[PDB]
Amino acid sequence: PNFSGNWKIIRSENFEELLKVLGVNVMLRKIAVAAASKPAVEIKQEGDTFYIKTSTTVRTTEINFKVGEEFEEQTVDGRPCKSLVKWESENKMVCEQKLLKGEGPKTSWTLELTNDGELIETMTADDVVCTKVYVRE
Ligand SMILES: *C/C=C(C)/C=C/C=C1/N(C)c2ccccc2C1(C)C
Repeated sequence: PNFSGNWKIIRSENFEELLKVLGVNVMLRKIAVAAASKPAVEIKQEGDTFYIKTSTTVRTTEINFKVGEEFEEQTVDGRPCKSLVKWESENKMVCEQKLLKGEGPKTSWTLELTNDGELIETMTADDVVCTKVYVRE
């Protein structure tokens, strides 16, 4: 699959609830789910090597990884973690995360490219799943 593109969000389900069950305070949740925080996602894929930039009005997040090689990022609540992405199937990657410091809920994410070119993202903490869907600009 080729995940490359500039992706715009078209569906978001259970995001604030994920943050809430994770202990994020209401002032921060409000900011995090406001229109000003609507994420635009740029992906550059070169085979198994990925660059993913997520942009909001106030923040840029950039990750660089190759499938099967450990890399650093932050969990959805901003805690540094060691991440590892594997292909679950031809069109879907899954990332396992390990906190660099301390214990905490089991967090993960996935990205899947559909036949008609939609991008499905999931983010999980224990038994709570958030789903976002994007289309290319
Ligand atoms: C993951 C989702 C985030 C960070 C924010 C999304 C915010 C919104 N808002 C405020 C909104 C309003 C109408 C329709 C869609 C949305 C969206 C989910 C993008």
